[PDB]
Amino acid sequence: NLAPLPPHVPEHLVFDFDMYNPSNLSAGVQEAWAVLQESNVPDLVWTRCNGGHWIATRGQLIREAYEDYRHFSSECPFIPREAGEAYDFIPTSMDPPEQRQFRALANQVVGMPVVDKLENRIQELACSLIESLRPQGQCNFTEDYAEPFPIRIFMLLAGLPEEDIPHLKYLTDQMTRPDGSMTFAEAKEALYDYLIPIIEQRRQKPGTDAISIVANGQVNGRPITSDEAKRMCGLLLVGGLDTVVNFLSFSMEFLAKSPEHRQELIERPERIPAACEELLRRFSLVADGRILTSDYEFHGVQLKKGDQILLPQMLSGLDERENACPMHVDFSRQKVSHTTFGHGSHLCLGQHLARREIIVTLKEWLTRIPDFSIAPGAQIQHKSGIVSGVQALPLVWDPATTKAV
Ligand code: HEM
Ligand SMILES: CC1(C)[C@@H]2CC[C@@]1(C)C(=O)C2
Repeated sequence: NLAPLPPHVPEHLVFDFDMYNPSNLSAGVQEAWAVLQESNVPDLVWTRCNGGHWIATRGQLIREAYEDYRHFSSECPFIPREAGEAYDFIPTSMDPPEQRQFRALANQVVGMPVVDKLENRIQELACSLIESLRPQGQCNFTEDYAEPFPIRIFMLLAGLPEEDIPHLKYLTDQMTRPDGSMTFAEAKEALYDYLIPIIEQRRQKPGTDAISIVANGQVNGRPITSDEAKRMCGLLLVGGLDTVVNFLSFSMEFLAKSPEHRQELIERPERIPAACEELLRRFSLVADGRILTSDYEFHGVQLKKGDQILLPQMLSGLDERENACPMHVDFSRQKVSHTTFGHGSHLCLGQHLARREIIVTLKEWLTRIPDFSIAPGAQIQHKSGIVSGVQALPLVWDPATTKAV
């Protein structure tokens, strides 16, 4: 289903890429998206899929667009347009200077100091989850660790019941990797139906949880409104439940296939941080965009007001002009360049939390289960969207080779 080409779009700039169902998905999602960086593809193209929109395919252009909020606004960040229009999360759907005030508040609940205080809890949970799996000799990583570990940590930070995870997770996934079950607007309504009552209670009887902190926060000297708190908490929910969860699976899938990389981290622990950055570059998984506020000529191409442009954060680090042999994983890269956590005024605030969860997982897993692989006959399948992921990851290992700690 390709939409008719708009009058201002030159035919030689057309490349019908479907971000929700790319062609080479079987080869891996990152590989599927990297086709946009082949020599036969211009730096800026137009796809007729998903209603029609532009796509910047180079790190230089992606960074430029993200820095220039004057021309590329966050008002409508999701594709298709219907999704971008229904999108109203704070502070991502706002442009500076308005954005700044809310960003400062959000930083209060997921910023560095919060991570520092939750460190011991993150470590305890990781160790507890791994030790319980260790003797089994097998697991479905996605549902046995990748989901429980980060989500439980977030539910703890937000003060929400673990029983609500299945419900919340489903709604979250519909927003980033649309199933077709429901429209973005409906998924958002449902999520808000859940939050409204909670925020109400937290306003009257505040707690120390992130939601209580957001609901009673102050912005621009005055107090935050119920609506503003609802829209910010909606964002925190999606970020906590559908980001680290998917990234861990990509990384573990790779480590399961590369004994040499596992050994490297086991023998030279001082390399884990560097390795984390490289994995964040190679397995980048986010791709959202902006909307043109007015007619604008960008790198020789004429963009029209209202035109939507996808600026794949995942492509910057895969761009060969930024990283030599981009598909190769090299923990000793002199320079790891990427925009996995974003670029510009909307740089990810939860990246400190994410890095902590990734590093702890790598260290604690390889300590107890240094040897593992993908189950024979299992076919790992990736899924594409605003946030890409792994359908399932069956792992196997010999318990006799594990180490209780
Ligand atoms: C590996 C995991 C993660 C990745 C790759 C990631 C990626 C991103 C990206 C690319 C953006 C910018 C979006 C844009 O410019 O339109 C962003 C923003 C944001 N992320 Fe993360 N994120 C991750 C984890 C988290 C976590 C754990 C949270 C916490 C709930 C979170 C909260 C946020 C917030 C608050 C923003 C909005 C900042 C603003 O608009 O000023 N993220 N993230
Ligand atoms: C693109 C993102 C990864 C970022 C945090 C959650 C997310 C889905 C948004 O809507 C903003």
